Amino acid sequence: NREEKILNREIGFAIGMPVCEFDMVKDPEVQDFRRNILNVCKEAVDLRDLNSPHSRAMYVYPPNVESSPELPKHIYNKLDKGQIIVVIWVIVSPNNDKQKYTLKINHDCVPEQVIAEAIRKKTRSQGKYILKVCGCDEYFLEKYPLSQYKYIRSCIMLGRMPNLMLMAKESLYSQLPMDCFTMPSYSRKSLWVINSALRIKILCATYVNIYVRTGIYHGGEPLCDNVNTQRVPCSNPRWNEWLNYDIYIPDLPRAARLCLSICSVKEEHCPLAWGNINLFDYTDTLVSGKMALNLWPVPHGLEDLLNPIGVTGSNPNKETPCLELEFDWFSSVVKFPDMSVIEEHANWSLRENDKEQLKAISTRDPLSEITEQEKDFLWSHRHYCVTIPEILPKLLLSVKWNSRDEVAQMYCLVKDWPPIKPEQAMELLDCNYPDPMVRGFAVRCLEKYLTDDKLSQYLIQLVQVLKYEQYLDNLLVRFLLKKALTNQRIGHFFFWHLKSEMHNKTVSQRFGLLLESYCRACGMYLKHLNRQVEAMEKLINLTDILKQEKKDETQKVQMKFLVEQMRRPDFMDALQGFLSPLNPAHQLGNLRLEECRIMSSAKRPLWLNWENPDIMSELLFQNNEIIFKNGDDLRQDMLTLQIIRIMENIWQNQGLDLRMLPYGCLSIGDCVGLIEVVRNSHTIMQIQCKGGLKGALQFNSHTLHQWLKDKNKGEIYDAAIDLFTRSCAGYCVATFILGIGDRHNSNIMVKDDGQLFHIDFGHFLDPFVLTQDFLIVISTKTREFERFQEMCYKAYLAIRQHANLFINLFSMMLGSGMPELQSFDDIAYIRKTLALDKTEQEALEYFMKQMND
Ligand SMILES: */C=C\C(=O)N1CCC(COCC(=O)N2CCN(c3nc(-c4cnc(N)nc4C(F)F)nc(N4CCOC[C@@H]4C)n3)CC2)CC1
Repeated sequence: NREEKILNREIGFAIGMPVCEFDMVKDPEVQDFRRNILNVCKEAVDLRDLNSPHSRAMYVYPPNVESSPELPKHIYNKLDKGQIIVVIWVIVSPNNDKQKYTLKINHDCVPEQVIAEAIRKKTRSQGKYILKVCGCDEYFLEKYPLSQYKYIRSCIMLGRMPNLMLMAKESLYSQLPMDCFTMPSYSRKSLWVINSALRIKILCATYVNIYVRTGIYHGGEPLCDNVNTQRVPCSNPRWNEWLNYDIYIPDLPRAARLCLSICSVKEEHCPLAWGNINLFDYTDTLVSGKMALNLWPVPHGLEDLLNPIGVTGSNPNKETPCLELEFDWFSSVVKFPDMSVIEEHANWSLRENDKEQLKAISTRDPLSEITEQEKDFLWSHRHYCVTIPEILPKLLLSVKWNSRDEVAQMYCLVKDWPPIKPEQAMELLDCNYPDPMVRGFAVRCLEKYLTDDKLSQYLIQLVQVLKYEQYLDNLLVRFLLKKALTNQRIGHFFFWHLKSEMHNKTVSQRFGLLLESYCRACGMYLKHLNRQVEAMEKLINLTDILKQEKKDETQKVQMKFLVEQMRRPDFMDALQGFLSPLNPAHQLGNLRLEECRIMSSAKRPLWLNWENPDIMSELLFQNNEIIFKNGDDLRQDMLTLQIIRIMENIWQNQGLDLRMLPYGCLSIGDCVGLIEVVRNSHTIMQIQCKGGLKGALQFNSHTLHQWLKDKNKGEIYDAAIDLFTRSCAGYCVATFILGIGDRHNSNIMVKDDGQLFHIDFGHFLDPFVLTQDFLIVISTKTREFERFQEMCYKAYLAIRQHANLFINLFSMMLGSGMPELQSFDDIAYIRKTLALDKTEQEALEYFMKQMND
């Protein structure tokens, strides 16, 4: 059992905690999860080794492609009569002489056709090759049309010219390890005949330093009124009381939970410690007998005396308030009925104006409240609503989940409900819908209609909604794990989104078990991941030192210390030669210390610089730069940049070229993160200072246009201006809709070619002062500003048509501890700025008026 021991050491390093901690967990659900998830592991491995080397090579090097092969009109127009010019590179002699061959080929050609044409053009002086992107580990291994590869479409939009390298397939396959996933060593009754009322005994409490407030909930809604116990003095926290609720035992839905908290009185009621318990365990058994639940500290800004959206389970730290409980015990062990009994009990238990009304209801947004009249209206028309599937969320919200009969009937309706878009299926995965059948339906919709591109695009939200799962073992987690173990690009960010939260002890168990399974089945990539981990490790340590020991020293003294520590051999091995967690296709070779530096003030961010060891680094970027910041929460930045990329995608696929810049930003831990470095970019303040009339002068705004004209002389000029306008327009709309924090001359940046973008998104959801610089680069009363206002109006409209998607994305992110996103009241800001309750012309006038100010 030696290979097993080495693998366990490596998984422990990668996860942070040792694997033997899991073994000591005497929880049946934990060991059952650990064993049962290996089925998904094995499915994924078998799919990897399914087709000899190619299957593995595409697991490790998946195609980075757009979901649709179709080209937007403006993207196709940029082609030369529908064709693209491409440079294919070949390394010939052992001296690595690079020889280039330029081709003009149809944009929809397959990599095989490109290789054929390249060899034809080369010999004018079989299928044993593959195409690599020059300068990074990205391959074109699949028979997609060239233009559908994200890199190629990017080259077509940016006017750059694609530079690919031809590579013998055997050279790549020889670099693929013979992955051996080894099986771990830890693998080898009534049915609500109880026609009664649910009652629970609160026994006593320990580690208390008042009354107990309890309730029965289904997600966020309460199935009956809350029940306060007898106010007892905190000296003797002993109640031994029986609480009876207005709920019949068989009326409890599958996902019924008990939410309790301990409260104090001054008059002034204050929560002290909260807790939540699954009324049914993972085996469908209705809990009975005694139960000790260790409670959790209250989160900041808690409205009520109960935390029902909080995670379920006993606090791992057992030296906390421990509440003792007793659940009724009946004839035998009680279990939730089988779907067959459900169908039996369901089978046992219309005007055109009304149809148009149902359609209009379905059209509304998620946050739009539905009236009780509308709820009963949707319910009385629950069979017609199967013709308009998207209305399913709202319909679900109209169910009385405290009634066995209605729950069974909705179950039947779901067993045959038509599939809906993934965008709309995700909404059914947030905290509003805990019912396992609805969640299964949403996961099935994702599994059938979600390409890996879109899966990557929404991976952060999917990982988040994981936390809303009632049990370790569920369909959503199995789906994500299988996609992660069959596509390494997805598995990279899967692993990192999970690890970045391992510090959160409310999700440590779930995410730790998940990471254990993943790392066990992920293959050789584990080693690579481990390297990344260690690197971050070192960085954190270093930065920690800088923020305490050498906290109050001068820039040059801190710089001397950083160059000293950075030069320690244990440190240099750790931070040289590994993959960029921001993008694993990017190798990071040796550190260029002469180029690393501490970034102005802040939490003392590190600006690091690596050589790019790619054989042809020069044709992409010879130096990669990243900002490691050990100070502030980056989750707000991640969500903002994801939304910006989604908005740019909408505008492109709709026909308005507003080039945004959603640069990379990855949260890797508790307030530790990485940020991409956009080359050839400067803040507006840097522009005004470099252009400062001189030493002892003001810094007027009129100089930005001069700086751009100096950096873009000749025919370039107009181009640059255009770029600047469009990007600017885009970001304006973006920042107005999301309500981003205070902008200023150092929050905004421009590149040497005119592109403008924003950075550091502190707070969102709680008016863009177009400088004279912006308006004069665009030129007040000019055709340029007319086109500018038209762009902005069109972009506002375009983003208003997808309001549901952004509202759902935020709703799903609510689960995260993100401060700027604690309640639906913060999200409502988007419903406000996009004028959802108003009409289209009304919202257009609203935006025009907001933009006049
Ligand atoms: C005229 C003399 C004078 O007074 N000077 C002081 C002002 C100049 C420097 O002013 C600020 C500045 O240039 N930089 C600080 C900001 N920085 C930056 N930050 C970030 C970023 C994003 N998010 C978060 N959470 N933190 C941070 C970071 F500040 F730590 N990102 C970037 N990136 C974004 C991607 O593209 C590149 C860019 C570097 N940059 C830039 C430097 C000097 C003269």
